[PDB]
Amino acid sequence: VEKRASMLLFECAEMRVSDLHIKVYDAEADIYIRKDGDMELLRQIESNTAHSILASLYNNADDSDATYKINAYQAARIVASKSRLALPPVIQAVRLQFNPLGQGGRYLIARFLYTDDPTRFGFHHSHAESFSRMRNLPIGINIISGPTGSGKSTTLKNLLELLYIEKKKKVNIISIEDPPEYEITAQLPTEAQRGEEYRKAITAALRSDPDIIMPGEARDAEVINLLFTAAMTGHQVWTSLHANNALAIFDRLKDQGVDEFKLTDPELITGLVAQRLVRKLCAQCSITLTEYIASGGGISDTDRKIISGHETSVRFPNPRAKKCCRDGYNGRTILAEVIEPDSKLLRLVAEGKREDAQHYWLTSLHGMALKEHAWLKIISGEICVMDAVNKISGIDNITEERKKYLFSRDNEI
Amino acid sequence: VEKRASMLLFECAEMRVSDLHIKVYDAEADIYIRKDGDMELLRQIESNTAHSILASLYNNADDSDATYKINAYQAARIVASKSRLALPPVIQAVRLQFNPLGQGGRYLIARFLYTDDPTRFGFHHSHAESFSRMRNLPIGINIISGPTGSGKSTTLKNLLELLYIEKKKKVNIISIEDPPEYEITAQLPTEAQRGEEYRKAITAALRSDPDIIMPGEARDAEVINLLFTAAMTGHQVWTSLHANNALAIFDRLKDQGVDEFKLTDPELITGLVAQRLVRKLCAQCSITLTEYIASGGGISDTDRKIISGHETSVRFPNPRAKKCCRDGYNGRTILAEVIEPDSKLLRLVAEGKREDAQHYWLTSLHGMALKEHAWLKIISGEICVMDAVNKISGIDNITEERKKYLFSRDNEI
Ligand SMILES: Nc1ncnc2c1ncn2[C@@H]1O[C@H](COP(=O)(O)OP(=O)(O)NP(=O)(O)O)[C@@H](O)[C@H]1O
Ligand SMILES: Nc1ncnc2c1ncn2[C@@H]1O[C@H](COP(=O)(O)OP(=O)(O)NP(=O)(O)O)[C@@H](O)[C@H]1O
Ligand SMILES: [Zn+2]
Ligand SMILES: [Zn+2]
Repeated sequence: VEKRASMLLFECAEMRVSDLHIKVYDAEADIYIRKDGDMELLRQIESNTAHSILASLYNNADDSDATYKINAYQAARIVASKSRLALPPVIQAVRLQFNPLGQGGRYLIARFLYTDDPTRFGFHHSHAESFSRMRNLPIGINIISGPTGSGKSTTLKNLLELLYIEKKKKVNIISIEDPPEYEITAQLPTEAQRGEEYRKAITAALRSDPDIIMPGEARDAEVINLLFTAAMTGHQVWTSLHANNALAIFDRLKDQGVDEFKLTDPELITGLVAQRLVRKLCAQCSITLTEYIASGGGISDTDRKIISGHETSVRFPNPRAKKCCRDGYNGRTILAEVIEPDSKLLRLVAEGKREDAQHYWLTSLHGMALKEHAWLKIISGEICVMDAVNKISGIDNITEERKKYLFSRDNEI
Repeated sequence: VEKRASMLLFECAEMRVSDLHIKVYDAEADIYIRKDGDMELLRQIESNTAHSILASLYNNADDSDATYKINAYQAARIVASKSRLALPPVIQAVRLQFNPLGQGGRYLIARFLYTDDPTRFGFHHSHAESFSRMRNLPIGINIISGPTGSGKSTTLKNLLELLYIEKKKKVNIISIEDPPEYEITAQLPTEAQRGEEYRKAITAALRSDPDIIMPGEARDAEVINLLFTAAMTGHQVWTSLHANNALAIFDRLKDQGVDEFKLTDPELITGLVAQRLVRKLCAQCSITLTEYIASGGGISDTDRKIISGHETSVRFPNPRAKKCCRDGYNGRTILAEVIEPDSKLLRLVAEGKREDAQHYWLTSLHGMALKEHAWLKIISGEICVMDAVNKISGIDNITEERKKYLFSRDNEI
């Protein structure tokens, strides 16, 4: 019945979830919700009710092909102002994909787009100092890189407010984003139609004086090729894409076809930022290493190298679900690294060395790696080592001399 | 009502503005005018009158598609001799772009093209000496580079008069420019139709004996490819494009597809000029550092390195809006750099080094960087440091030894 689906959607929206998974195995249907950063088994409904609510949810979507096509793959969107299922106000539009599984089974995936202090949410103080120098440059291009759940839009919206405040209304702030994101400056709104509308918006934005162009989700090769022209025309661009390690971004640019000469300019590129999101331990509900191993403590051999020398400073999630917080995790913090481009650093990458350029950036430019930033928060006890290893790789490969140098700078400040 | 729009346009034209912005937020509409180089909040009109005047202005344009299309993006032009809104005589034609914003909101942008002592408006004396040698060469190609509001057309018109006077009518001066610009020698006048007309004009100009061809706004790859042939045929070309730093121009040429061998000739290229426009402080209404910090003086830490050693010579804008001038700013001066091409300098760029070619130009050729020219005027107190930092980047990165050498040459002359 459609009312059961409406109630499930309403109770799922208010739970602050990321993604919704519904799996059908022809005997029971499992519900999964990505609470914080991981999915959890919510409930197991029966098959007939699951099929009924799936059909009701698909038929109430504004995009339909007048058939369900169980054997085929389906995709649809549900938008605001056209919904008969009493859509909650905390969501504007969602996308839902139906995938067949096994014999007469379904796999519904929903992305659940939501609506929504000055700076340094989880960034290091060096990152904040670098951002201050980055915001003062009148021209250039900056890249924000990370996975799908890396919180790029939140960082862009936070930087936009700082740019708006600091410039004292001496520049024009125009931003283009088809899905609205709470309150934000000027904001501008099939797959082919959406791509054509995005192309028209990005080719009409340059007609006006852009100053700061503020695009989003540079997905097409021609779009980013046009964007790079405006980057060197004398504008400033703040865009985000999907990448990792803060150095494979140039590989993505070369895959898109931006040529070698455009990326050799140190003046054009102004900074690279790579960020990940990891669960943050509760400060009130925390236990030490001895208290953790006293009650079913299991720690791998490779992890003991990370916590070596700082056993007391580390913290672990608190079990038994006390009155404070929910499960020992409050929010989700950011582990980020920022690279300031240089002539020699860009020349090394342009030669395709992929080795000793990272060493040059880490030593000469006094940069900090993502693994180093993760280890620094591990020492401080802000996050758990178990989630840090599962989210960030190569943490155990940091040398002791590097660890001492990282700890000395944090201790002296 | 159309009369309110006509009155607003008339009072905006006489105010000597650059661009016009109208933003609609469905409750009030904000008006912004780019006085000098920055926009300022003019007024907040109500929504219904704003929509009425926008509709009246769009319907009076000579280009229309018989619909407003609020949800879509629109662009139009208003030309002379066809206008029912009593167009002021100080403008020939304007272009106006309509952009949707939010829900039922508009974003009007207007470029406001205007109509309009021998030399050295704001250039250095070395720039004037280099221009004298540049004007005596019978063949070659020169490039003027800068952002949209860099005043390239004014510099080209100023150089054209010097070329006309100095040659004593021994050469033929032909210039091609579709929008007329006050009085100027011979002047020659959808987007596809305009491009085809420009192509026809540039392919018919070479039919006559060009001597000095004087083009404008080299925007197409085929147009500049044809222009480079006439450059090496034995003519002289004075064109302008959008670039920065006086060295990324070659990157723009390679993006347009001019090949490596055409740019390796030292005889072909005759000079590169990169200019920016910055607000100039009033000489009568000026205050020192102590007087500025005595009344709400806020200076960043990085700025104190620039003003180090020359605190008394620097000047700041004078508040309280005295009887003289308007707001302490009179006009807008030019910060420019000129690079004379050389065989080794062009060979270094042709190898794609992007490093030590700037050092070779700065040391061996005795050139002056844009940041160096900005710092020289900062020391003299002609312009404010706050605008110089916001318009020119990397000023604080100049070494002390370079500063001493720059100051010695200015002091000895
Ligand atoms: N301090 C924080 N930093 C980053 N993200 C946070 C923070 N706090 C909460 N979030 C999450 O940021 C999310 C906002 O959406 P966001 O992750 O920025 O979109 P996105 O990264 O572009 N994902 P996608 O569009 O699929 O690539 C919210 O769901 C929050 O759970
Ligand atoms: N000494 C000066 N030097 C340069 N420009 C000046 C000077 N004085 C005034 N101006 C401005 O020069 C402008 C003339 O238009 P101009 O800036 O040359 O067109 P443009 O640079 O080609 N812009 P665009 O066509 O959009 O690329 C006037 O608006 C003046 O405000
Ligand atoms: Zn707690
Ligand atoms: Zn004055």
